[PDB]
Amino acid sequence: SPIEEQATRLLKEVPLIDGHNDFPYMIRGWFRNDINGQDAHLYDMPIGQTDLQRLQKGLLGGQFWSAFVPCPKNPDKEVGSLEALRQTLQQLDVIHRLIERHPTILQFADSAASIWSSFRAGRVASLIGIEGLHQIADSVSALRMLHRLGVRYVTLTHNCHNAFADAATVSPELHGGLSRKGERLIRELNRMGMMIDLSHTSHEAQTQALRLSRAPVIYSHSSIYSLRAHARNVTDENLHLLHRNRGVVMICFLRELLASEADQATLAHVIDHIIYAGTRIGYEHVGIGSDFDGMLRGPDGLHDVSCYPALVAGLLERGVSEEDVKRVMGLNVIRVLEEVERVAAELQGAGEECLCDELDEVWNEDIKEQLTRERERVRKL
Amino acid sequence: SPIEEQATRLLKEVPLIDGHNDFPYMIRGWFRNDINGQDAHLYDMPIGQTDLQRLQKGLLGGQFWSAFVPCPKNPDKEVGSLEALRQTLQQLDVIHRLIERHPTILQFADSAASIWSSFRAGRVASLIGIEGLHQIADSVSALRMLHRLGVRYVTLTHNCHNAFADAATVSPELHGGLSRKGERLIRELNRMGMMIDLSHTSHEAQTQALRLSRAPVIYSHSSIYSLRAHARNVTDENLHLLHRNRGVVMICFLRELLASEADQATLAHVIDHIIYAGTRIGYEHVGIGSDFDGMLRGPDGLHDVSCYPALVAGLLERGVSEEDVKRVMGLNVIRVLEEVERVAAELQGAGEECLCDELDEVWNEDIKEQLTRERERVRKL
Ligand SMILES: [Cl-]
Ligand SMILES: [Cl-]
Ligand code: NI
Ligand code: NI
Ligand code: NI
Ligand code: NI
Repeated sequence: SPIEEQATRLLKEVPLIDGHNDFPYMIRGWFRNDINGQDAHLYDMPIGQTDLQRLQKGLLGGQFWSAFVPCPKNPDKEVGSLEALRQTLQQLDVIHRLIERHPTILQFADSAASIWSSFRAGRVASLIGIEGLHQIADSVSALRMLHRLGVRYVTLTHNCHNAFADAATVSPELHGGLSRKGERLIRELNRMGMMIDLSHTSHEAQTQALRLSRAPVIYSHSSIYSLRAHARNVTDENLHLLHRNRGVVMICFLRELLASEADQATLAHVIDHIIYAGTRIGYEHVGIGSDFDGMLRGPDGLHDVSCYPALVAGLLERGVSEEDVKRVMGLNVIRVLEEVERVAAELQGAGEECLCDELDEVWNEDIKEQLTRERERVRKL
Repeated sequence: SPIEEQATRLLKEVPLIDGHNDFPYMIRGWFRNDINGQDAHLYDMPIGQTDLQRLQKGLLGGQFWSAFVPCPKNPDKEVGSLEALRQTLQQLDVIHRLIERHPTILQFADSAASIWSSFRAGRVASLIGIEGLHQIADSVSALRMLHRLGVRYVTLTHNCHNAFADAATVSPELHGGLSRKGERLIRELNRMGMMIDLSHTSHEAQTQALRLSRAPVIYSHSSIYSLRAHARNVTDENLHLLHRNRGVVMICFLRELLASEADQATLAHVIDHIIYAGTRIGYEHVGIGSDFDGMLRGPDGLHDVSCYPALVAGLLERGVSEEDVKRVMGLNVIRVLEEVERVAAELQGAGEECLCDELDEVWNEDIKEQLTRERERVRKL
């Protein structure tokens, strides 16, 4: 077919960068983060929608691998929050070990330049994101260390309210959008060069974040509200604010978010959602955010990671121009990460002050007086 | 003086690399990790033995900055252990922010090559270590992420027993040296390229670690037992095993470890301890591990970080040859870090399997059967 060869050519010209895949949590469920002597299984998995053979087959250019851990359910809230931080480092560790053990397929990337150099070499550009601010355990210091470990976006919530923002699927509302801490964290996320992700957050939390953010944000895996009304989808109001923010909505393959009856969902619905957003706010603000391995079953035509060439061919079939299809594939999400890094370099270059944690006093006034007296003795030598 | 100009020349030829300084914990005590608009104080501190002006004055070539947090004292042991992990990321964060905010003085280094390139530029080579395995919260995954954040040595204990090894100052003994987990961790530390530190560990834990380790280890801040008997000092038995291991004992300035009466301690005692070790196991296995800012007061002649030229001049005065003085200053600790990296590259290059954590089952057998059934449906398409 001439349309299939056009899709294959496009997939080789520019990287298709997917916004969210929970394959690291499947490794946690199945192998319990023990991948020693499991290459045969990692290439041909007995479960799920992702493995290293099907990842090659679908011609995927890049991937934001999710380092998700569940919302804490412990009665002791201190332990649950701290347990989420330890589990986050376990998931970041298995993502790094997965990339390092398969250097012919996967290559780590943390920037626009590293995505391209990975794509030139024929590798899947492997980026990292965390799915919820419950993962940092109220520590902005920890968040900066997660950035240093290679995390490049942060979903503000999952399916639970935290100290910073409101989740979409939980009622009643706690903060009514962002908290006062959340507003300060937006500045710190812009300063450090962390990409803001607004999937799983409430409509009011999106509206506030889009007006307050100085860098462009993403929806790593969310769909359109007008076509299918759901708390997880993006309203026409927030789509307009995403345009002004210069962000990208990466369309989700979740069957619940594409249609009212889940088993009726298809590839055509995903294309309808991409075209809706591309028509109304332009094709430079739409992306692909599968959420593969965050679901049991996918839509008809997008059952696993090998099906990306069908999506690219489907968009070209509807009359979306090559330049616009390339934008939806990856050029848009590259631009946002590029602009997030430029905004961070500007704010750091202008010596903007970082956000410090609420740290307890460790020394009493007796200890401080001994130390000051001791310093003045050294001055008198 | 001709001996002072000889010391100054040596300090410019090769970097004096100190094994342990707790200036990051002083920033935690004094500023509470909030150094915004505190440059004047960071250059001229009202407390302690370290600041950025005196650091320049002493002509220090490199420094292993301690990311120490105290042993957990909570009745709930789970919270205390997890709290230590969060505090570790806070201390690593303030060390990184300290280095980045003063790029003319400090430059981050994580290898032998990065130490030299930092020293060519006229910067203090800023490395990182953690003072105790209580800091990782029983997570080997976390430890690998600490390595990725720039930690290059790990003290096995502080003043508390942990799941891996016995501390020196605590009785009764728990494991009697290393635990069965501790023995496995030695292999993993050698594999990842993490330098083992045996300061604060019991005599039996040292003996076992020195025989079991495949890479050379250090004592980041410990002194000689024969000259002054203390649980924290190194015995003649362990000094001999350090020679076979090819490690380095970095001599401590703690007044308790140099003499029986603390106020009698001096620079001459530190030189006696260096010469003792250098005479018996050779000068290629001795270093300098001040422990500045881990004490209120230092010895007479080594009151703060500006006093390193007096130590170099003092060694030359006793008749230690220039080549041997250069070894004690930094060449030895560079070699160990170089050999730790070569051993790691060999073991990783020979595909040695990494140590995985005891992770809980998250999915029940019902969830796994749904996933396998779902996979076979996709296979039949
Ligand atoms: Cl699932
Ligand atoms: Cl103190
Ligand atoms: Ni997810
Ligand atoms: Ni999700
Ligand atoms: Ni210390
Ligand atoms: Ni110490």
